[PDB]
Amino acid sequence: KQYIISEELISEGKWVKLEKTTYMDPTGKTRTWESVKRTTRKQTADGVAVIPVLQRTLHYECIVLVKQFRPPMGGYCIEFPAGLIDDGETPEAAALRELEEETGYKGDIAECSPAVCMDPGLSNCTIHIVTVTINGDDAENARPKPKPGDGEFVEVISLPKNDLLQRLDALVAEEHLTVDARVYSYALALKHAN
Amino acid sequence: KQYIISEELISEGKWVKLEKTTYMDPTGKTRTWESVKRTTRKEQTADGVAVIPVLQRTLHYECIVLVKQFRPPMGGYCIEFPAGLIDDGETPEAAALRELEEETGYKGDIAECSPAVCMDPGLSNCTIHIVTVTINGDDAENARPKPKPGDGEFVEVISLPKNDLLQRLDALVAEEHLTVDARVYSYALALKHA
Ligand SMILES: Cc1nc(C(=O)N2CCCC2)c(C)s1
Ligand SMILES: Cc1nc(C(=O)N2CCCC2)c(C)s1
Ligand SMILES: [Cl-]
Ligand SMILES: [Mg+2]
Ligand SMILES: [Mg+2]
Ligand SMILES: [Mg+2]
Ligand SMILES: [Mg+2]
Repeated sequence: KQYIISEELISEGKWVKLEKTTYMDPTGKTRTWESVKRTTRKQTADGVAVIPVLQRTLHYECIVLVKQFRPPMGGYCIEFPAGLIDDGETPEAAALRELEEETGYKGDIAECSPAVCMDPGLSNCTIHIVTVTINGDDAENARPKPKPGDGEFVEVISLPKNDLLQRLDALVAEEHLTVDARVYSYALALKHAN
Repeated sequence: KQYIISEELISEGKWVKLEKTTYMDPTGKTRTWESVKRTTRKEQTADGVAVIPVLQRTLHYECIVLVKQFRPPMGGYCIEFPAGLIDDGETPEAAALRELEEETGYKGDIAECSPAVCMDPGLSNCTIHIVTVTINGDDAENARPKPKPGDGEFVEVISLPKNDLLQRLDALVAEEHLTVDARVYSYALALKHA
């Protein structure tokens, strides 16, 4: 019933643009929305986010997260490792590449979501969520070598999966950070399960 | 180590603005970013809420109540947690219970409320509280629940069993063009992984 009539460019930056979207509401009344898009997309999705499950025998299973200064937020954020998909890169390949660059871990693909939306009332941005396991007992993951590209400055934080939500809440209390909504949602469901 | 140096307005709409952000990198080098922000944030601890609504009924499996709506930024239908912006002076909890009733008809009971969490922190400063609400589906109030959508809100309610959430989302995505929200997907994935 609903659909886009037209899109007017408001402002285009290098990396982001702002549009005025004209759409038909279900009643046949025309309405407008203000919408954000990235200028970088081709591709399945703008990006990937990796859920990295670090598995070491005789240890609690951990979820590997990253902490970074985020200029839009004006502060530090705790997130899944993540980046944009290169032109002609598959989402699986982007996940393994970003996971290594940001954490130094080398992982295996467990599963890969369809394109999911980041903030659909605001932007068209989408990602694929990629669950990856990291055999933490392999030699290649003994001393994880992170390969940060230009301007990336990433701290790695591994938290136990079985208490993820209490651990995150504790970092927020102590360290003045913003947890990512996807990280939080995952953590919540771990507790809400069963 | 890192901090904001300046925020230069590039373009302001009615609802969203684009900024040129200048920040200090941890090597002591000045860099720039492009940042999205809403124009509607006041003294709220976040822009918005999203509601995790757990529908509970005797002799039923627990459902997660979701909503499907057309999203002009995406140009299509999206399946999401019930959500909306927090009104000036309104608490995140009150906003959650109000949005849940408006969008689904249900009258919930607060269970938990997250700290403010970031929606897409490499892009925007937008934040929400994730509010877990239980719905007593045996209460007569929640028997024949009628949405009270505000002007231009057009919302369908989709209740799915918690114990099969990911597969049930996959089956909806198999049957039409629709995008699942990344927070919904993260939550469904954790329900599987636990
Ligand atoms: C980025 C956008 N957000 C909204 C929105 O959700 N609004 C609901 C209350 C005021 C505006 C647009 C109408 S455009
Ligand atoms: C909204 C923005 N996103 C990025 C980003 O993550 N980029 C990674 C490759 C292209 C730029 C900015 C540098 S500004
Ligand atoms: Cl797993
Ligand atoms: Mg990244
Ligand atoms: Mg990276
Ligand atoms: Mg809403
Ligand atoms: Mg609403």
